[PDB]
Amino acid sequence: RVARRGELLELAAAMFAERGLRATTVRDIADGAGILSGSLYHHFASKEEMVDELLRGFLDWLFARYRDIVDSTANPLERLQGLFMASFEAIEHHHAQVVIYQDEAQRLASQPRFSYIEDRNKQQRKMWVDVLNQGIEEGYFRPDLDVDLVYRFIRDTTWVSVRWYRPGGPLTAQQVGQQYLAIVLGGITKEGV
Amino acid sequence: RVARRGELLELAAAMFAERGLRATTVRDIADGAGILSGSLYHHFASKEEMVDELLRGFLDWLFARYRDIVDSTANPLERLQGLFMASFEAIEHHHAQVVIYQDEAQRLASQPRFSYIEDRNKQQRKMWVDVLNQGIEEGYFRPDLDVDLVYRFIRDTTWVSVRWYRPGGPLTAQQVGQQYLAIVLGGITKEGV
Repeated sequence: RVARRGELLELAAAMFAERGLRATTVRDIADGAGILSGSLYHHFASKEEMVDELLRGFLDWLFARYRDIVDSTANPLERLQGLFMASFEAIEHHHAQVVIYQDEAQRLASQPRFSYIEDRNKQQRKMWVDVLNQGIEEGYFRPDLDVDLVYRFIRDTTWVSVRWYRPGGPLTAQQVGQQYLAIVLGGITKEGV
Repeated sequence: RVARRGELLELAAAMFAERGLRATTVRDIADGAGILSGSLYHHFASKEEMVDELLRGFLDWLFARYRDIVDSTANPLERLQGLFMASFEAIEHHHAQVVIYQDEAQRLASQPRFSYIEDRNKQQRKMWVDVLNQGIEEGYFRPDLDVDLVYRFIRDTTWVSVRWYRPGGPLTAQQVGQQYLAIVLGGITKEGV
């Protein structure tokens, strides 16, 4: 789930995601785990340190996926398809971490503890802009796309569904991602329209 | 700008949008306008009442636009194009209200004062689902689209750009919306790909 310490991190993540980081105290977490605060402090020095481990594990997992996808695909279309679907994998299997990132990363990024957030932000943009540029150059994508805008569109659409997606529901995040991807690639209009 | 009272509402909206509703006091607003709190209370009974007037004026303006668009377009493709662009008109010219809605509407909606929020939420969904259904039936849109999912995609993409769009920048919201719309309609892949 989180991309004894691991069990505690899982519980803390769920609580952070549901209630918000700042609204969650160490006492809250310790009580949730049915343990004393002193015992929780045998695993983590602070709630800030907990979020740090959560976001690091999440981003390390995600950018490892990106790497594997980039390495294993044969052209920019295959690559973009794989990279696009990775966010929905994250939504399905690392939901708490995704929600925590969405809700807290921008605020946290100004603290030295979380300097890696902007590092990864830069790395992800370069990744997307590179695949878009290569896809336009080789003729997989429309030639007059505004690459920065399409990057924005993709960044928006790969993660925006976490705001409404329900984990226990009928549609899986994968199915949502496949349909979202279909629109990104081919739009909603019929050929000839 | 806001879709003497009007000037004060403008100032309050900007402050609400920038700092958040709950973080903004009446004293803050009155000080911003260079007036006593008692004088501000000659226009509004509470900050809750201010937000109510802001969100009502905004939704009334927006759904009037929707109405005009529905009435003046000849087919579901034209209709969807017009309706889609209306959010970017809102982002450009009613930015504070859009941000306030995005950041506060879900929380406020449970209060009786704001019961119209869910009413409009239902009305907007029905609008989108109706144009999508009619477009599929008449052959403007792909036949096997999951209408509820495409509604979600459109709702997500029509408003998500307000999270990063900069009002003073080079691209206008209209240009962002036109490119977003182009992808929604025809995707990023070249014909044949």
